[PDB]
Amino acid sequence: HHHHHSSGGMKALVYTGVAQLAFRDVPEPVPAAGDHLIRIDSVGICGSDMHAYLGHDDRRPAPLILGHEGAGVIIGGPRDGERVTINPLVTCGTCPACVSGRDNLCATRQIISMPPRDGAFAQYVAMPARNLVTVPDDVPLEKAALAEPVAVSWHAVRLGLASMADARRDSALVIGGGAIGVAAAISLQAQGVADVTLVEPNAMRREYLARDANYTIATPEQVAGRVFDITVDGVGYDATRAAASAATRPGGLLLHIGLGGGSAGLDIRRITLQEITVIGTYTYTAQDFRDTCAAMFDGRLGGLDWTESRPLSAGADAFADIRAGRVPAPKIILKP
Amino acid sequence: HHHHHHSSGGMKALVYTGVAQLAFRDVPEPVPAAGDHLIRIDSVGICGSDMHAYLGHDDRRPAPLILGHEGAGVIIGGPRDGERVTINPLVTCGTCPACVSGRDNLCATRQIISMPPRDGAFAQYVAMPARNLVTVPDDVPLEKAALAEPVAVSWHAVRLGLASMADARRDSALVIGGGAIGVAAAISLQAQGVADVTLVEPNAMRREYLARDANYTIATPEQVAGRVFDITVDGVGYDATRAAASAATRPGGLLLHIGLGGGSAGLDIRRITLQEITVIGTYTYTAQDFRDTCAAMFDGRLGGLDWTESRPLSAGADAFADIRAGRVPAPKIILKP
Ligand SMILES: [Zn+2]
Ligand SMILES: [Zn+2]
Ligand SMILES: [Zn+2]
Ligand SMILES: [Zn+2]
Ligand SMILES: [Zn+2]
Repeated sequence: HHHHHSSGGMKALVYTGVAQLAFRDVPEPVPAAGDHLIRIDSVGICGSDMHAYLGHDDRRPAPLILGHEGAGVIIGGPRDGERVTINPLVTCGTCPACVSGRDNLCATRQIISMPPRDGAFAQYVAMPARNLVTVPDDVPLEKAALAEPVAVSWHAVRLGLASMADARRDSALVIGGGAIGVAAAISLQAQGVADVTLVEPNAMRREYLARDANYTIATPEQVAGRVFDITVDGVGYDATRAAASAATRPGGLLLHIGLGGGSAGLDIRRITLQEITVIGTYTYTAQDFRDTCAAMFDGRLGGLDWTESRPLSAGADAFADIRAGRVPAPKIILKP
Repeated sequence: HHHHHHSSGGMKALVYTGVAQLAFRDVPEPVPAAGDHLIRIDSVGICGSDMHAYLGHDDRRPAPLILGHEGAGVIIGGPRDGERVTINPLVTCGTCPACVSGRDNLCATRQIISMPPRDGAFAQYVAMPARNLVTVPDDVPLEKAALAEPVAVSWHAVRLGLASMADARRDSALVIGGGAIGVAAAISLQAQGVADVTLVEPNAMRREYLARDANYTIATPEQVAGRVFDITVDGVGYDATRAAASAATRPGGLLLHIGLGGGSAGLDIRRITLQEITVIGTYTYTAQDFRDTCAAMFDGRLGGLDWTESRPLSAGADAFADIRAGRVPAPKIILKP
């Protein structure tokens, strides 16, 4: 088998200062004991990358490689040339959270792009075998790199549905036209809730999404005063929490994924007098990641185009375009 | 030959006439509608919603109003004359989607006794539908059976919460509040198989009263500071209690919110998110929960249910004064019409 016994450099987009991304040479990673070297084909930009880029992220400082939405090809060893998409969350397998099958809550949970783990905004990453899912030949690595953002919302929806105190699952309202919102919308339709409305103020993304949206797309005003069995706040501001509160039917589900900001917004009185199940969600179980990949690859989660690509060398420029709010697509995929 | 009230004069009721004004006066006897019973009230508990209305804080409860919704008593007239009953005060339609779903506590046209248009049970008599009445066996005092409604509130929350949890880890529970809603949560948790229950109450007089018959741990907030529990129950429902329940809930655990203190913040939203806490606000009880509560009360699964002191209805105004002045060691006063 071909090996990397000696290494040189690889290209990476490194976060060097607030709103500053430099495309430069960094050392190629050394795989640990039971780890594979992944040549990154596609790595998507996430709300956590944006948050760390604007200097808002407390835990992600200094020089740092961001990005945790990676798909690519194993280099060297008996799985050389194998096409895989990466689960970036590494879990201890032995804490109470893991043993009940809620590894998303592991006490020592690490993600790629979260020190001490470098991010996937680079030509190569080192990853344990158990964090890799094989991508069939008929699925582009560019669609497979959506595994992680889809898996966040898939986890929310599965856990939410299973947590509901009744079987009345007719209506869902997803708040936010970002990647989280779309993932929630397509997860809700794949998991058997057909009547899904996504609500988004931005006319541009409404048109983008309406291309191949199997679910209803609307503006806040077209759903004013309506109530739904299920609400998904994919944005997570006070305003969006307030909106989700008002739009959840009595006995209904309010899923809170987005991490916008604020410590309020929930109508405590409505949630008590109308008995609303409110569930905050974090990432996904390893089994959710695998289920998500399975549902993508067999076509249950729609066309998965809601993407535009850019070279890693143009990463910085791509961040500016999201900031200025001029990306019609809800996801930018970088190409090392 | 069944006894009847074909003619009626007045009865005694304790009437909310204005802010902090309770007037023990003559009011009309209620005339039961078609499929309803007249109940002569033996025992009626004072709730937080009564004190809220008495202080002028309730927009839905102005004018002259008879408060109270925690009643037990005797059927008067007809074939059930003399039957001891405890009253489910929440009247539900039985045919709306919530009712058909089995969640009749969320009935779209739900009415509760003490919320207009339905007069409360702070009176010698109430009129209630037969489906809202649970028979009390002679070995259960009406003073203990009048706890059914406040115990059904927490029993319902506990059952809903346990059923809704995302994992089968129910080892430990914190109850915040040594009021009736808190004591009811602690006993309901133990009867539903969470053995390890800690109730937290800052007031020493209340803790001491609760220690008479506590099968759960009674403690100060400081004695549990920094600990996390599978299950937290906010039986108070201020911002401070919502914060304390947020902090004390373990990742993936359950935070039940029952209290109606006030405020619309306190919940640590970013921890509920990052640590995936299931947060459930709860309202009253299903008709089935109320029946289930009564059954467990009557067979002794919910402890001695002796955590009450009683006052004649004629002294209701003094009783309200005592509660307001933090003068009441017991977590429940039962008024005696
Ligand atoms: Zn992501
Ligand atoms: Zn673990
Ligand atoms: Zn009550
Ligand atoms: Zn109904
Ligand atoms: Zn007194």
